[PDB]
Amino acid sequence: SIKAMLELADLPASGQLTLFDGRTGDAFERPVTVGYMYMLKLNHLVDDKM
DNA sequence: GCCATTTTCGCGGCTATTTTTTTACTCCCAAAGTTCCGCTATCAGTTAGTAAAAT
Repeated sequence: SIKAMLELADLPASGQLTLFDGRTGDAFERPVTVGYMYMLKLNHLVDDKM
């Protein structure tokens, strides 16, 4: 189902794209797993801990 | 009087960061020591005035 969803959106079925180094413009030698993750900001902030 | 069994005694990791708790209830009086306001009186400091000196 995930691969079918990727194919519908015109994206690689492996979920890996070709990325380039922004510092040099050179392509990384291998495809990189790029996607979207739900990330959280936990209540452990360096402001309250320093 | 030694061999085993029951009874105490003391122990169980280190750094951080958030936050109080809460039942239970005699009264009166006389005698004594202490405090709080007001006044006095003295001393020391401050300030105003005037003469002494210097420009």
